[PDB]
Amino acid sequence: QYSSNTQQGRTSIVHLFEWRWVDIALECERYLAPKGFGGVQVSPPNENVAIHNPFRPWWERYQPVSYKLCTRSGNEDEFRNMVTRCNNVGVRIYVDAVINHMCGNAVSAGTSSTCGSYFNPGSRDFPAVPYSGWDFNDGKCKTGSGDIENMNDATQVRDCRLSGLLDLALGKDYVRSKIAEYMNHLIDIGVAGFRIDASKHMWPGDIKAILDKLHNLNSNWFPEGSKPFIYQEVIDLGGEPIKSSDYFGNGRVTEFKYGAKLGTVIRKWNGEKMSYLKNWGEGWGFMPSDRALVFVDNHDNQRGHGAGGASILTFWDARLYKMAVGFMLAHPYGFTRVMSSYRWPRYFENGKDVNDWVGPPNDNGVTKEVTINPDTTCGNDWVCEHRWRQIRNMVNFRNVVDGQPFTNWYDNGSNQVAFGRGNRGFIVFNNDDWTFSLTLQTGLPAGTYCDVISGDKINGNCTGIKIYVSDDGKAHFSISNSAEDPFIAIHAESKL
Ligand SMILES: [Ca+2]
Ligand SMILES: [Cl-]
Repeated sequence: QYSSNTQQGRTSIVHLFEWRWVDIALECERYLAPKGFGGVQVSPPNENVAIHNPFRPWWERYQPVSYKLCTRSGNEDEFRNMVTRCNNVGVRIYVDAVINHMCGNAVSAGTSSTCGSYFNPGSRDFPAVPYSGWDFNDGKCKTGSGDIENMNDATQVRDCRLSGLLDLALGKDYVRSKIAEYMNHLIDIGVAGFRIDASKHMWPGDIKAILDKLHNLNSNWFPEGSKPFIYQEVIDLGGEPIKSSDYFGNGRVTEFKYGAKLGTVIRKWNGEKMSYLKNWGEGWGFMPSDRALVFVDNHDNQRGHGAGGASILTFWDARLYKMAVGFMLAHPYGFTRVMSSYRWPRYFENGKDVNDWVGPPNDNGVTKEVTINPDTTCGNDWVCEHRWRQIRNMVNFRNVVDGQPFTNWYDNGSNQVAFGRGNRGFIVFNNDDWTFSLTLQTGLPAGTYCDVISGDKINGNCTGIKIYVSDDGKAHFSISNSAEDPFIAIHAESKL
């Protein structure tokens, strides 16, 4: 469950948040494959409640109605078409598995659902599965409300309703079997793994019992005996009874400490600075590198949901965001996930975004296609961070330097730092309020290299900055503190 099942030479996943299946399919062929992306995390592909107050929020997709593959992203044929076309160009699909719960206990009964399936939350009736009152934790939960009230009590965190979400009885073989049925449907279609939603709210042993029922990966695209990549959403910032390590038996775990700390560092908050990043990883109290799923932001915290945090960097803070993403993709710690977002009309009232609910760009509820502008950015309010040159090129940097040791570290004791990845890549950051001008040991073979942050290599030359590495491995770097992108990155494939 620990292996990503990506192609050799591809090393990141991109979250194409709320994208339609037909658009992801095209994106795999036209962009993700030729740019060396490892795979795509998709939004939950199972049928959910259609919530009209507020108007079709992104979070409706975290309220299941059935396991029919029928959502605003598309239907089953569209989903299957996407997985096939992506696998055929060597780009994997990872499904956001919403398996802790069905929908909110106060949602009205009826057919207000993405495939029109009937459901009755009040009577715990989900006939499209089917689930009944017998399949929920109502009798197991010990709280007065029936909801989670106290996260210091690990039992209620697992057995009670997360914010009123009907809590599936995952201790029951029947429930485990219906969930495995859904996950096996997806595996056989050709998915490579799963982001396990709300993993903290499930017993590690119940997750184990479900994973025991899972097939090996589709044997047309994957070597015999391949296991689904599992990464579990567990928010563990310390000081709680439940720990990320409790989930290591099932797969990788999201390291939410990563983005929280990196955001603080890059913002230069809390007395933190880039020179402190020399021992980034377990040295900062993080989980083992071989278990961490890392990211700067995710779909929750980029809008103040989840554990939120003021320090989180997002596309809204584009300059600092590119630096944080660049550092993450250059550094060997963890398995990397790049966020890809949509714009929404952010509006702050008494500290919070009152539009943090807004779903994807839509025409009266119908998700808008991703249009591609002539400059390769996206239209229709899709942000497409993964298409930003500075991020896309760092995704390839990580591929090129895969397996190479963290080496040749430099810092000025403040916010001017640099490091190499063996003899394959070198990166330089200036986050101080003065110019960084210095000759540094790069560890690289002598030659002329395109800076992949300011430009591209296009057979024979560079469209941005050129760096000249002398016979002894040294090169001069000049970065103004006023630079739009105050970092430079070079690697073996950017050499002329
Ligand atoms: Ca639960
Ligand atoms: Cl996540």
